[PDB]
Parts: sequence; structure tokens; C-alpha cells
Amino acid sequence: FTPPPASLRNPLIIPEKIMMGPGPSNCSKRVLTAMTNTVLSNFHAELFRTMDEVKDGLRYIFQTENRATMCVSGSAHAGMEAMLSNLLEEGDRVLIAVNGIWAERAVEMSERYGADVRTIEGPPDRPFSLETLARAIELHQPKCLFLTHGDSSSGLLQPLEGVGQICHQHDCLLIVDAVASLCGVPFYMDKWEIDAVYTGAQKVLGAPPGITPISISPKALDVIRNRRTKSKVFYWDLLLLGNYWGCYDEPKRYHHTVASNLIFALREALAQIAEEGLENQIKRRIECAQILYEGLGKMGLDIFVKDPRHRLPTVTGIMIPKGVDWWKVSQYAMNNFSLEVQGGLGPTFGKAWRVGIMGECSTVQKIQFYLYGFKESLKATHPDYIF
Amino acid sequence: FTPPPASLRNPLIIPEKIMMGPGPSNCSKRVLTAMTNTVLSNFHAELFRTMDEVKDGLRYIFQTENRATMCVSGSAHAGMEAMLSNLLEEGDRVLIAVNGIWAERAVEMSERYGADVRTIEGPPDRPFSLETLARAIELHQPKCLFLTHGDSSSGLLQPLEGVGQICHQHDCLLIVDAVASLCGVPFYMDKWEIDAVYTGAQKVLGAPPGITPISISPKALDVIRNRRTKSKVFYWDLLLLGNYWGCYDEPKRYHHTVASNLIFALREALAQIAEEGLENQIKRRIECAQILYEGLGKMGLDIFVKDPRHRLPTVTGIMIPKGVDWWKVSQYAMNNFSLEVQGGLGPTFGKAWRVGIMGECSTVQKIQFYLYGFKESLKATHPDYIF
Ligand SMILES: *Cc1c(COP(=O)(O)O)cnc(C)c1O
Ligand SMILES: *Cc1c(COP(=O)(O)O)cnc(C)c1O
Ligand SMILES: Nc1ccccc1C(=O)CCC(=O)O
Ligand SMILES: Nc1ccccc1C(=O)CCC(=O)O
Repeated sequence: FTPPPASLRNPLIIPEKIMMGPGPSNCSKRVLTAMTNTVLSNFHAELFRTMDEVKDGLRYIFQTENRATMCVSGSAHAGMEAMLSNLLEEGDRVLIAVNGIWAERAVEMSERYGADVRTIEGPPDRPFSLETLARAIELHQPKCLFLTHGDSSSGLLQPLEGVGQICHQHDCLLIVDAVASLCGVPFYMDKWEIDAVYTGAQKVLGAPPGITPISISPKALDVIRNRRTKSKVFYWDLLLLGNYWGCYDEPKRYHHTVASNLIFALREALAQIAEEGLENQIKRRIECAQILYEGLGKMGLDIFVKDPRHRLPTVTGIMIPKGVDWWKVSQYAMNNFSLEVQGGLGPTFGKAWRVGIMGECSTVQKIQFYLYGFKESLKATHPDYIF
Repeated sequence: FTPPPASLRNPLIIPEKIMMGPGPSNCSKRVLTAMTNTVLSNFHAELFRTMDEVKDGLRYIFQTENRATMCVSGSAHAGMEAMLSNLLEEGDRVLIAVNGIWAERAVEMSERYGADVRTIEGPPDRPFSLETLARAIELHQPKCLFLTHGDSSSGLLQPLEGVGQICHQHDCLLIVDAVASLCGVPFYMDKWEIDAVYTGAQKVLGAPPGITPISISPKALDVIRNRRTKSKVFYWDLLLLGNYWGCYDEPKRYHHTVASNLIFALREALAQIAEEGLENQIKRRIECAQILYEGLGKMGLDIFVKDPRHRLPTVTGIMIPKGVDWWKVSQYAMNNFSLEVQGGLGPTFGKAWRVGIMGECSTVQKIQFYLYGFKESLKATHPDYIF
């Protein structure tokens, strides 16, 4: 036996940080400690009980009644992978509206799954219009439309009202990525006639990463039932996964081992948002964004999505002013305040920082602190910047 | 906003259990509390530091020097998915030796990935001989051979010495599933000339489920670099994943958010097995299995793998005696001793219970307790059984 590594001899030390990037967010002490519960057998009654509480929690936050509501055992990417491998067969047409990094990933996945990918470009800072989409649908007769709802690479919030209805008219499924919007802005899976949605644990909910709530409509469920070939990935085949999640009128069968610890944590995160109520949580985040916009204005700082009406409240791009080294600000923030001041991604790469109003930092005091430590970080770091 | 569900208003209560099924196992308190550390950003220095300690710990337990050692973000199935999607292109020939449920799952996955699947059948209670495998390889000229090492559905341990060498002669990769064997029996990834291996967190290691250590050889890594088409699943594309895990001479790029909390837990589980040392851990499990076998004999009870030389120490099938209701015994064990007495799977389904010697229950006292509460459960539940 070639010797054990020395690096494992020190204890593990992870410092506390104020996670105000657009992910992952701070989880409440209650959510974090729920993770320390006993890992359960796939068929223990108490896991099933907890899994049911989660499905309820998910129906509340997605605002759906979908029986096929469950979690994929993976990060939000795996919700994306799941929607695409379940809903498309080789040669199917999928329409992706691309104006952010996520829609590009979707493009990358659909290609791999052997779908015939149709895209429309858009400015990273301006939503696609109802008509733009409608036109693209008629034009391509797709099986699915994929839309990013809240785009954490830009700060862009894509309106959704009416979009599904159009898709339905052209026999198309609406798939929406709500990873960065859910619990940050109104969302109505059912009213907005949306067929397949996913969020992420570690964004607005303030749950730990590695598990991804999803939901599909009876309509979508049926498209899967009627595939001519098995979907490509067994691990997130939704007939099989849905089965173990008790979404169908079938006895549950072992599929794969779920991450009990992550499921406990997610349950508590949903319990938190239930006790306070969706509406208040969304309100709280809107108000925090307002305070954020004011404080940024007052520093003569620019926001990537210029037009306020288009802004996702939970992620804001702050434009690096002309003279400034963005990374130097962040190091200062981290070292002096333990403040997470996140760089850019895709559209915002090298052009803005990104601030998240998520999880435990969605409070007035938390936004103030951010403003304070951000400013102090800029000031100490670029002494010639003018406010 | 349609009302919050009532189920979420009670506190979460998860009882302590003695988890002596063949998974998941009991995690030490240290491992469990590591999960309560701060969720880190994908680019925090301290996540990368931890990720490296993990890779070192993996090389130790796998006994490899592979640079391409990392984790998939999903349960062990996802490691299986990963090997198969990365190493196979449409039409490639894969040889799977099938004699347990896991090899069946590998069949299911390979079919979905559009491989041309070749199998050989074997009795669930007897390993595949070197000659049987060698003959099958010549016959089928496969690209990959898949073997289950330790089968948790039977308790069968498949010898591996010599297998890789044969595959190499015929230009074939050796893929091994070590989910149930690693840290329970000697395992030498490099000496045994194996090209791709995975284990699971929640089996022998005593780590929480949801993250899957894997390793690939330079030989396998190269097969992936030379594919004519992108692998079907972006999420566990190993060139991409390995990049983020800093397995290659490339700057790290964002791939997906990994599960910091599960990674913290795994790090501590590897630290634990490092401090005690492989050899000692394996010895402790062999002794425990011995005590198990004796006590089971003393009760007149039969083991599914009849020949002791073929047994996997970490999972033992206990045959249900003629008169007996297996589930009634299990309920009694749980209700009266908080003792997990798991039923069957695949080959053992309805035929046997399954006991695991894994994680925090790999001690002599724990085995004795199991024997005690098992016997008392049988006795109280089937008063006419004879010892
Ligand atoms: C227990 C076990 C598994 C289970 O996979 P999960 O996805 O973790 O449930 C897979 N392979 C083997 C050999 C096992 O023993
Ligand atoms: C943050 C985010 C992701 C990230 O996915 P992970 O796999 O959780 O890293 C995906 N989609 C959207 C819209 C996001 O905001
Ligand atoms: N917990 C479980 C509950 C039901 C079915 C399976 C499991 C497993 O953990 C799979 C590993 C095995 O049983 O061999
Ligand atoms: N922490 C990160 C660091 C780098 C890139 C991505 C992340 C993410 O958390 C998820 C995507 C995002 O919102 O940026």
C-alpha cells in the first residue's frame, strides 16, 4: 500500500463568508444542520415522508399541481440535461432563444442528444419579445421551446406570460429554466401554461447544491411516455425517477440512491419559504434590489441591464468602470469583509461584477453591508476613482 | 399565491438508525458535521484546496497515480453513466459480464447510449473465471469490458488479477465497478491494469450519498480525447469535468456547481481512512465478516454465496428460512433495536436479507449487536423457528 497523503492530516477549515454573488447563497443554520441527520435507506418510511413534503413544497414554489414534480440528483445543469434527454429524440427540432450563457449550454446539450437545434439570437440585455418568439415558432415548428427565465449571467428577467399559449397552438412544449428567478419574482407554472421547469437549490432558496427540483406537465409527461426510443440517460429518465418519487400510480422501485442529506436540507429550505410565504419573500427581494439600485446610482455606477423594467431582482451586473481592475476589488472585499463580490460570466465576462440577493442575504441590512464593503473595496483599491 | 402546504409546518425529525444494510452506511459524526460548513463558490481557493485533498485521498484508496482522478456529481449510477458515455460511441462493442443487478444496469445504460452490447451470463453466486472472460473477449473484440467487482446484490466478490492484462492484449479497456468493495478488500487499480473505476460515498467509506469518486487511466483518457463525436452528456463529460478538477494541464473553467458540502464530507471520510490506513481497515472488515459467518452458522442460517472463497466481506446474503416472512423480521428489528435489516435485490430479491459491514458499523461490537437483534427479531417474530 503506497503511503497516505499528508494533505489529509490537517483538520478541515472552512471560513464563514458573506455569499452575495449570484450563487451559491448562504443557507440558514437550520438548513445546514438538517444535513447532519442520519443518511437513510432508499425505502425508509421517513425518507418517503420527507420526499413528499418536498414535492408539496415544490408545488408551492413552482405554483403547479403537476403530479410529476420531483428532484434530479445533480446540480441545475442536470435539470437541464434531464429536460432535454427526456423530451427530445434524435432529429427532433428544438428552438432555443440564445442571449445568455445558459441557453448556450442548452444548445450544447441538445446537440449532443442529437436534436436538430434551431436558435434565435438576442441582445444579452434585452428580452425576447412575444412576437419575436411567436415568429420563430411558426418558422421552425419545434417540439420544444427553451427559455431562460432569470439569467444570472446578465441580470435579465425574461417575461413569460402568453409564451406557453403560443407554443401550445403550434404543438410545442415550453421548457423554462427558473434557476435564478424562483422565489425572487412571481412565477406561475400552470397559469403561464409552462410544461417543464427546473430551479436550483443554491440560488434563491438558500439550500445546498447537488439536487435540482423539477416539474413537468401532464402534456410533457405524455410526450415522454410516447417516445419511440428509450431516452439516452437512465439516471434521469423521468419515468423511472418519477416512479421512485411516487409521482405515478405505480409501486416505487429502486432507481438510484438519493442524497438524503441534501433532501433534508431542501425540505427545510422549502419550510422556511413556506412559513414566511412566497409573496413576502418576493417583496423582500424587490425592496432589497431597490436599495441596491439607489446605492449603486449614488456611487456613479452602471448596471448591465440599463432598463429597470427588464431587471431580474436577484442578480445585478455592476459595470467595471473605465480605470478599474475588477479582481483587485473582489480580493479586497473577501480579505477585509469576507464579502463575496463575484466576477462576470458569459455576456458579463470581464465587463461587470455580479451581485446576488439570495438565501440568507436577502435582507436590508445585508444589502447595506454589501454597498458599504463594496465601496470601501473600490476606494481602498482604486484611490483615484470619483463618486 | 395558492396556499403553503401544511406538511411543512412540523419540524423535521430523523431518528438515529443502525445502518447495517449494504448501504447507505452510518457516517461518523465528524463526516456528518463537515457538511455544515459554508457552501463555497466554484472558484474559492478553499474549495480547490479541498478538492485536491480529495484527489489525493482517491489515489490512496484506488491505489493509482492517475491524474484523471475526480468525482462525478451524482450517485454511483452516475459514475456508471459517466464511464459508459465517455468511453463509448454509437456502434462500439461493449462486453458486459452479467450476473448481478449492476451489470444489468450497465446493459441498460449502454443500450441507451447506442452501443452494441455483448453479454455473457453467469450464476449469481459464482464469479466469472479468467478463461471464461478471455474467451468472451476474443469472441467479441470489445472496446470495453465491464465488471462488477463486489456485488451488493449477492455478496459475490469477483477476482480481477490478470483481467486487465488480457483486455490490453486485445485492445480493450477494463471498466470496474468498485462501489461495494473498495476499503473492504484489497484493490490495486494500477497493478491490476484497470482503466476506469468508480466507487460510492455511502457504501464502505461512510460518506453521505450524491457524489461519486472515479478514476481513469492515461489509456482511457486518450480514448476519450480521440472520439469522433462529442459524448452524449455534457454534465459528466470527463474532459470538461476533469478540467475543473484540475486533472489536466489546462486552466480550470466553470463546468457545473459541485456539491461543496458533499465534498467536505468525502474529504473527512477519506481523512478517516487515511489515519487508520487501508490495510487495517480491510483487516477489520475481514474479521467482522468472520464473526458474522460464525454467528450465522450458529443460528443454522445459510449464506447466498455458499463458497466462502467467493464472498465479499462487506455484503452478505442471509437466506430466508423456509417458514419465514423476511419483512416481519425487519420491522421488528427497526422497531425494537433501530436495526436496519435490509431485504434482497436482483438475484437475492425475496430469497435473502442483506447485511453490510460498512462505514461506522465495521466494528466487532456492531456485528455482535446485529447478530443479537437479528436473532431476537427472528425469535420474537417466528416463535417456531429452530436454532
Ligand atoms: C450499492 C451499489 C450501487 C448503487 O448506486 P447508487 O446510485 O449509489 O444507488 C451501484 N453499484 C454497486 C456495485 C453497488 O454496490
Ligand atoms: C446559476 C444558474 C445555473 C447553474 O447551474 P449549476 O449546475 O447549479 O451550477 C444554471 N441555470 C441558471 C439560469 C442559473 O442561474
Ligand atoms: N437503500 C436501498 C433501498 C432499496 C434498494 C436499494 C438500496 C441500495 O442502497 C442499493 C444497494 C443495495 O441495496 O445493494
Ligand atoms: N460560483 C460560481 C463561480 C464561477 C462560475 C459560476 C458560479 C456559480 O455559482 C453558478 C453560475 C453563476 O451564477 O455564476
